[PDB]
Amino acid sequence: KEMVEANLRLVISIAKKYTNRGLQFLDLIQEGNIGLMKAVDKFEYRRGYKFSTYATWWIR
DNA sequence: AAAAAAAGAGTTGACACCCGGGCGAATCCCTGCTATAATGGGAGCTGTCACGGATGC
Repeated sequence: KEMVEANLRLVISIAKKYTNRGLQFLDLIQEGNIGLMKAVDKFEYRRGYKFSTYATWWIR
């Protein structure tokens, strides 16, 4: 929960690009939060040492 | 003065067929997985009053 709350503002930058496509802003933010919470479960010390590099794919 | 049959019924086999139910095969929907660094948002009035009511000290 702490890790998903620390990177909560990262999804707002990705959700801003997708707009006026049939979904409101809050719904897109909630979907991005779902994706981020689903991506935080699997994160090891792989080639990508930044959590954002692995979370952006799941959020998108 | 008499007396039997084309229809009218009644069937009996003989196809023609027409969707139904399976056997296939070919092909749709779902779901998840991608590893360099991405880190707070874009309209909208604002050129009608007037009434009738709801908060505040």
